[PDB]
Amino acid sequence: GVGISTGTFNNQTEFKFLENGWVEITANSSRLVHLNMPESENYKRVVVNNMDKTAVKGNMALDDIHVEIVTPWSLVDANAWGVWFNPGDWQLIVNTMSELHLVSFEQEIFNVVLKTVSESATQPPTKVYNNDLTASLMVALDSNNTMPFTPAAMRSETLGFYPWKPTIPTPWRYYFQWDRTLIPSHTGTSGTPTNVYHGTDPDDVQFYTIENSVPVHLLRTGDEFATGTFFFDCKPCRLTHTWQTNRALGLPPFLNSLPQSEGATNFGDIGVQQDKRRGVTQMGNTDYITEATIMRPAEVGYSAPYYSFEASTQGPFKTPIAAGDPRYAFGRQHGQKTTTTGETPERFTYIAHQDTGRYPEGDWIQNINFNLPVTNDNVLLPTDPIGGKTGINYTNIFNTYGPLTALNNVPPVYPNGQIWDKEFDTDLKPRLHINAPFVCQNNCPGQLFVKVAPNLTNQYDPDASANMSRIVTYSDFWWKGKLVFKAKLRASHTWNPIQQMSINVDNQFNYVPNNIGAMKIVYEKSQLAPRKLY
Amino acid sequence: GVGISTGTFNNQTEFKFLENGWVEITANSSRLVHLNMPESENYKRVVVNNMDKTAVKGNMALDDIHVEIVTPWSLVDANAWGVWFNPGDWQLIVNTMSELHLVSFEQEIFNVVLKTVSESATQPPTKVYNNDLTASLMVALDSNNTMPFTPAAMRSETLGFYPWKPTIPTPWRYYFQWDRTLIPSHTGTSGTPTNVYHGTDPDDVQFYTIENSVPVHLLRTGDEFATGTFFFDCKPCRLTHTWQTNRALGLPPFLNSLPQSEGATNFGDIGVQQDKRRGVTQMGNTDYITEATIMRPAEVGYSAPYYSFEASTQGPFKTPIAAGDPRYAFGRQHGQKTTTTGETPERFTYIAHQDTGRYPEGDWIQNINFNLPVTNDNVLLPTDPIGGKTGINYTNIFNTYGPLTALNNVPPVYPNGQIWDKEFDTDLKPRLHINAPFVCQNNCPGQLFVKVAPNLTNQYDPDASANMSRIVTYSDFWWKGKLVFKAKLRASHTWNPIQQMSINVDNQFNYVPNNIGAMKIVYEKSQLAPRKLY
Amino acid sequence: LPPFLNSLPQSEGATNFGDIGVQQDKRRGVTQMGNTDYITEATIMRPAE
Amino acid sequence: VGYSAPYYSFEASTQGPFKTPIAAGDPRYAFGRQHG
Amino acid sequence: IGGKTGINYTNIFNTYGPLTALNNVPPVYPNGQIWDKEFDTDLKPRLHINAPFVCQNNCPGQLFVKVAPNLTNQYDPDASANMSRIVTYSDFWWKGKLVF
Amino acid sequence: PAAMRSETLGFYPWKPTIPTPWRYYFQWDRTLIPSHTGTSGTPTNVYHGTDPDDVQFYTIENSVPVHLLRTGDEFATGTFFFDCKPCRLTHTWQTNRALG
Amino acid sequence: MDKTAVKGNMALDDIHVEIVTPWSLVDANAWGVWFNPGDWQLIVNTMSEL
Repeated sequence: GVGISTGTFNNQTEFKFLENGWVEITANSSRLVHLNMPESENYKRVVVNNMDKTAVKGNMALDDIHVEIVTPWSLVDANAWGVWFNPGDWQLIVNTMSELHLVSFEQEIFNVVLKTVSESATQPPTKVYNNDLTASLMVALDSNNTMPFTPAAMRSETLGFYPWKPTIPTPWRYYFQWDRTLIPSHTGTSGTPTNVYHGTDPDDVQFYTIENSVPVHLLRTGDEFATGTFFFDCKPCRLTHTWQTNRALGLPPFLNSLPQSEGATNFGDIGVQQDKRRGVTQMGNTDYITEATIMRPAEVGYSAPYYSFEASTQGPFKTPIAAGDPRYAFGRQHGQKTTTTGETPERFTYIAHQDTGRYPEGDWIQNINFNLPVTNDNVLLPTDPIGGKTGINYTNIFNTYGPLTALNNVPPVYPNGQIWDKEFDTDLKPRLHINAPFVCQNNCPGQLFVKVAPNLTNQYDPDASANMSRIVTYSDFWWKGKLVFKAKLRASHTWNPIQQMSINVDNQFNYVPNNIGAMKIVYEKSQLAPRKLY
Repeated sequence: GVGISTGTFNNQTEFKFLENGWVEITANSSRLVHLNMPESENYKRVVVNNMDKTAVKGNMALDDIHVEIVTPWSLVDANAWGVWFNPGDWQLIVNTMSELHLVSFEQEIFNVVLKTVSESATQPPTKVYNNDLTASLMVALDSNNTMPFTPAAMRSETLGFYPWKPTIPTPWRYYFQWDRTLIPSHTGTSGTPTNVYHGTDPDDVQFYTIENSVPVHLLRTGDEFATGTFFFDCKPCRLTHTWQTNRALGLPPFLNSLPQSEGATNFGDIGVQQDKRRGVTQMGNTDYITEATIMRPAEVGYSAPYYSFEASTQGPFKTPIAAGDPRYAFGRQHGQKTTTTGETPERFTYIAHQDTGRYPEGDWIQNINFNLPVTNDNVLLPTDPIGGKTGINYTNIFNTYGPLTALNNVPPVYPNGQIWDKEFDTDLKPRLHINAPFVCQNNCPGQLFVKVAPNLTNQYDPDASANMSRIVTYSDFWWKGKLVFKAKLRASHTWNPIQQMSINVDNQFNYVPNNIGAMKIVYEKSQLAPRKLY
Repeated sequence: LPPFLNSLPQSEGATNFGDIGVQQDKRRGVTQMGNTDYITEATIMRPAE
Repeated sequence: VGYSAPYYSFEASTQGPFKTPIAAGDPRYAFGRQHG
Repeated sequence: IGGKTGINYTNIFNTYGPLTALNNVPPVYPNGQIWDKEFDTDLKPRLHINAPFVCQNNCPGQLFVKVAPNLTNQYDPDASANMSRIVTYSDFWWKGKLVF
Repeated sequence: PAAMRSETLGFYPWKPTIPTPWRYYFQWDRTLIPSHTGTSGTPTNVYHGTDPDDVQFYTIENSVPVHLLRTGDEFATGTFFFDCKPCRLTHTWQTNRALG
Repeated sequence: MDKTAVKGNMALDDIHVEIVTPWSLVDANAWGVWFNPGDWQLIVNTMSEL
């Protein structure tokens, strides 16, 4: 079946309007993947140590020591908005829909090709490329999710973001258990602190192998491989933002005095002594009913320790937060001006709100007796130092998460954000994930692994440390996916128009190529349109 | 039926999504109309003369002389976008739809009320208002369009634009035939030019009366009046704009030389001698194939005489144009800051494009022999004077309308634009109307006329020039309409996002009221989204 | 729709004209002359020609 | 039968000048080798 | 006109109107175009100067060809470089049928 | 249409031909003011740039399904039926001076 | 511009912008692609409308 294609190229996205403001978005995405022979046909357990870095009292956060099992397989990840939608599409989705539902997903590998490089060592010397018509491309689709979940979006290693630009899969590797101790220290810290990699705990050792836990298919040119259709089990993602804070929840105080002429200084006036007002308060002490005192239903948002690093058996790690900022570093293949030189990533900090965010500088604590103006001794301000440290206040320690905490889930981040994420297999689970807006609880699509089957030479001896020598082979194959969403059309509820993504005299050139054909994909806001929270 | 309401107030707009990217927009609009007794119960033929103004050699365009028949009836006009949609709605329609179809229209008059004012001439003196429970409000709906078509949008005299602000109908009046001569003159013109109103031509006299050609209903409080549903016969209005001009129609010339490094000065190069190129030209003379010479299918847009005033039996009038600018003057009730003082209208010049527009300064004409660089004697430029006038060039006279003229229809102008317009009853008709995007050819909704029936006093004598004296009466009544459109949802066809109406840190306050409750409705662009013309 | 006359005649007479009663540049209505604020019977916008 | 139009008239719009097209009676065809 | 020695009213002149009769473009063998797509404007040209046949609503779709990228063993998406590919080219037969 | 730049398929059955590189216009602003040999001072001639509102970057990959044909493969279009008026192969000669 | 910069060389204006695609177009829209001289004679000589 050499002279016959086994698939079709399709990179169109279709919006099929169903019944009652609900539409069905079908994002088709296909690409040409380039894959090289494994640098090593073996599984390696590799340790990464960098104490020297962390050895510098004050450089703890720069800790990279970990252990990973390097597999001879590559992973074809497409989990990132940039892989399915282009700027124009994102505008549409983001501007006219009000919520998105992730529905199904399927992939296929067609028109497989395997070539061979001959080093025609003549003069220059030359180099030749030929077709190995009988060579095979190994494919494995871990449907039962046996293998560790390794989303490539976290290291900006997904498939390209341009339909017309060949891409490639990423070398697959996963974490291996290890013990490590690193004790905090600042510039002044005396003597060498404790910084040591202890090793591996036998009881947590898990050496995974694809061969052993997943059936492998060998695809020759004539062959093709197709995944079935997976249907997710995720909650709907919203494309609306709330803005209210406890200070804007409920019936505003009745103004007994209203302005009588336009004017920035023409304010209205409640017109009632702060301690002779009616209403509800949760302060059994005072008779003071103020906008900061009046009782609200619950609390929109919470406060958490900032730049807090906790430690467990593998080392320190930043205490994650649900507030509002992700920082995305990437490049060339996923945005970053294509013609850009050097090897410095491009990046952005997607800022998302005032929906649950906090201004620490505005926080403060007072003595139960109240008694204002409050005395310095009865107030702990975000200015008074903790532990004697000049740069540490109670807020860095503070946590106001509790039974009344209201909160929203992560918004979509085009085009660098991950789309769906697998849930933790713990008995109690995170009320949300910080990395993706969609989390398949029970079932998530299985990972797809590719690998160029070993093209041996006439000389091969299993019983020899040597290192099998094989014909230089590589494979190019097309990949095609289909991600289906279900979305609801938004409606206008206010008299005033609203936030909409548009092209300006300023963005204009972030959506077109240049005289050299350089390109780039700029990030974009996703939940632009207020929604009444209460 | 005095103590019982006869209608419901509804000012909601509903979008009902049907099948296949088509939605049904139902704009409901109801309002409280205030109506006063006729200043005169009679029909008057009134002449308006202002020669003194036009008598000033050079002030011809300021000619207002006309004759009109003043009727004792008021007209309830709702034909203007501002009456049916608010800013938020217009954004939705304009941003997500790709074409609009005017479908049906119906009105109703309910909860009629008639009051009487008593001048309690005590001290101040006082004033009293009472209910005339047996008084009637006269209503007439000219279904057969017997009466002259007088759209109130042309003089900014529609119903209000705010649901919560009582409005009023406009005194109805229509043109009466008259003869008038006014001869052009400029400041220097010598002797008094000819400026005279000749009178009326018996053969064109048409004195229209509602009583005589329309059935009138008398509505007392308990009564209510409802129009049936009219279905228009109009072409679809587009919500997309084209941008191509003959210079951008077709296969661009093949560049034999392309840039090799980014750079504003790194241009591509056709790479072929202008007279040794292949292609098609409509210039049988030259061998010059240039972007301004190469042959295009037809012509996008045309050129017409500018600030041309033509004259017919009623006087001078500006020669109308289909190009791209309307100027809208209005106020208080239809936009203009509500609290604004004085009596100076608010206004704007809706600029709409580069779709068919022309830059006269760029036009020029040359001798058939061609022969360039062209000699002054073989070129008439938009600079060389015509008729000796320093400020007149051939372009002011010029007209390039013909068999190849491509062209689009008027876009919607929110909120001051008229919605539909009646077609001329001439054997040959305008390929379009400059005042509205929708033109019912055969059938247009009939005009609705209101009038407070005469509340006579005990003293009334028909046979006396006097002037019937009647009890001071006035009526308030609610009006409610329903305009239905059918629209298609737009799709993304380019890789780049597109123009979208949005709220900025700049418009923000054009969509909210002030501390005094002042309000205003700012105009907005309607066909924002390119469409491939060819 | 003819312009609304704010002043109407009060006695028969060939010279008893009505009067729009509004400054030519402070009137409301539609014009196709993006320059001026002059809305005159020769300036006001008409459907077609 | 027929009409008269401005000759060697170039009009201008947002992309530049362009010859005012005509319906009269002449097209000029430049080509080569592969098409004659 | 305008003082120009080489400009007369005719160069300005236009006598197109309600009584203008006129015919469409004739076929030009063998260099003329056959059919042309109509402008998507609300008002359209009474004719096209480039072809005698104009499909109003529907015109045949354009056919685009392109040699798929024949990569070499060395290819790196994340590099400004400029993908290097094996020099490839294609020959193929085309066959059409136009019916009048 | 490639006929406007004489870039169609060959005209001889027995002579291999080739397709043309596809390219299309992109919106741009440009001013050029008329002038004749005598015109004084440098006239206005400038390319202003691109208007964001008329930007349309088209991609085949993104808006058309692509087929990959290997030797053994073949591709066929269906039959399109035009909607055009008849073209005449007759000429009229009368002018107002010969009517009636 | 240099070309058009020559007062009197306006018609020789070529400035434009184009998007160069990596695709080629197979155009057959031209009489010469479908009929040869002999055929054109026949059509043109004996038919009255096409």
